[PDB]
Amino acid sequence: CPLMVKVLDAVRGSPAINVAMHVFRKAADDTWEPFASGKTSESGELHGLTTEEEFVEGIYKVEIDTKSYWKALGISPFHEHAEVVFTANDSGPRRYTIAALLSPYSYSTMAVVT
Amino acid sequence: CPLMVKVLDAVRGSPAINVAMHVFRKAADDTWEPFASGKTSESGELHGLTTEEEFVEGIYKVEIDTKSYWKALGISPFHEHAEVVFTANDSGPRRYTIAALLSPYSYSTMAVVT
Amino acid sequence: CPLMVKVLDAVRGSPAINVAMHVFRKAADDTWEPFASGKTSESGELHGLTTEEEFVEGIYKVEIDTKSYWKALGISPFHEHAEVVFTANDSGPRRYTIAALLSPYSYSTMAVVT
Amino acid sequence: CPLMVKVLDAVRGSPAINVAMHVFRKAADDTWEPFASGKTSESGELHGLTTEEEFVEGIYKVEIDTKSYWKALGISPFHEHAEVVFTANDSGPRRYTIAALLSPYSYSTMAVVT
Repeated sequence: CPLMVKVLDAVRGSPAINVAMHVFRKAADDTWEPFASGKTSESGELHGLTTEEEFVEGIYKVEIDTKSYWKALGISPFHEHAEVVFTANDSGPRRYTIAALLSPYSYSTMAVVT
Repeated sequence: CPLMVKVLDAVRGSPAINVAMHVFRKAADDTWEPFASGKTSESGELHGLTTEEEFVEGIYKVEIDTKSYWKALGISPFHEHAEVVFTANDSGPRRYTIAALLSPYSYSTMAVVT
Repeated sequence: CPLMVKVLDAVRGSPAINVAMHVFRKAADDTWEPFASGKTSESGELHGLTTEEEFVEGIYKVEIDTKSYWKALGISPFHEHAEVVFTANDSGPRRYTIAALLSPYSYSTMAVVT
Repeated sequence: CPLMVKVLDAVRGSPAINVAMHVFRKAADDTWEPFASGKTSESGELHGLTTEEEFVEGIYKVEIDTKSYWKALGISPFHEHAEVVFTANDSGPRRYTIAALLSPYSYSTMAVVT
């Protein structure tokens, strides 16, 4: 699994469940093309977005819909979404774990590359 | 000054100086329109981006060029840039401070609204 | 002002006001000695803790009472308090800003040394 | 496994390997008693610190020796260590994951409680 996302809720001390995820890849024309999407599981994780074969060199954007997550909890948050944009596999295939820690007015994102 | 930005370097324990920034407004069209830009000062800050008359309700994107900043220091960073996307509402508070804390493989961003 | 503290609330997007703080110095003995204390201001800040003459090289601990702060808001927090332990060296820079970003189940702390 | 620690390096985008960990429990006399210790694995994790039976109600402190970690990489960091102090199991047994994200002048800590 070359691309995995983990999302945590810092208000509740728990995984962030059912958070929607959309991944885009920058295309030849320099526009964002849809690449994969999904929802986090009860452990706050999303896997199975892609395969090594399809996950070629390129610039990827992971958009996490944090706004809907907080609104469903009764909270009106600051950000519309959290975005993570990065170049992948430009020196050969790698495995990427993207983690996000959410609070209503702040978020942190971390990448582990192996 | 309704919108201020502050950027800190968690590797050297200092303000992040000379970091380029671009601010966009979501165009009725849903296209991003250039709105303001600048480079952070010796104190890691950028203000005077807009005025209260021009800063109307809407969706705004703040794009911080973190990749050029790490490259200047000789460090290979993970992210292409850091983006902060938010709604400005006249309803709530009037002053927005966007802060960003940078590491090569992680960033944290926080909003103070007062 | 060689030592300043700043505390922010990531849940409400505001300074953390009236938060108690205690500063300790490691005693030749390795016992913590009271050194200074105060409550954060309406801007989430605490300064005037010490003077340059009294702030000599040593190991210092800053203890922030985050549990009382969340309890005041009606939120059950995870941590008993947040602690920041560091060496002050005259060698390097002279001014220390300790910042803390609080959530009920997470905190982040950063030092700017200038 | 009721108590697990995960440590990540935000400079290198990797688990933090071989980081020393000490856990203490506050004793009747209100002093810190040694409870368990260990080093993180190649995945940046530490498990097997304790059992449900031994992990009774109480106030625990997890001390992570971040200073030795950064010094071994050639970096002189700000903090002496990272400390996480919390009450555990006061409403029945729970499972605790303590995560820490490290940079030389900043760290973040998060708890997931299940």
